[PDB]
Amino acid sequence: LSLNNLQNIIYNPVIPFVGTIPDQLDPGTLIVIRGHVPSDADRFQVDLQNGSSVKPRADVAFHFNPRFKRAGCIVCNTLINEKWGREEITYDTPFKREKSFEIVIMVLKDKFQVAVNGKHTLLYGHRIGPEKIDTLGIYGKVNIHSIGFSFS
Repeated sequence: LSLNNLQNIIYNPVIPFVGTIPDQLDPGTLIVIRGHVPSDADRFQVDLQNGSSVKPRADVAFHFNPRFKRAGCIVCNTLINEKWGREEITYDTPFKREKSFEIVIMVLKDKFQVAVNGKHTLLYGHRIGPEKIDTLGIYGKVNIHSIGFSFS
């Protein structure tokens, strides 16, 4: 699966980052996030959100949260009407402190498919319609090299 036609590319964004996604996340669209975690980082998160409201809090369709303590994990969840759901934890994680990642989030009709550095990482079934997603948030101790979208 190819990373062709990446557009609206932002390099070295300031973190915390909150940015409007330039087009609708229809099936087969990609979000590509490249970066690395510093040596003192314990976690970071990527949030695909319905808007950028703070109070009331924006719904988070997809919360993708690598954690680095010990052998590490990835926590995924959704926030609806200011309440987190039950998390889905993935223990087979490719993330390491000081190791770079290319996170590819592919939106399908029924789920997100996430790959890191060209290798499948996890699936996450939609709990909110992906058509409602228009905002990308990135928070925590993380150095983001680039953010890009594939709509074409």
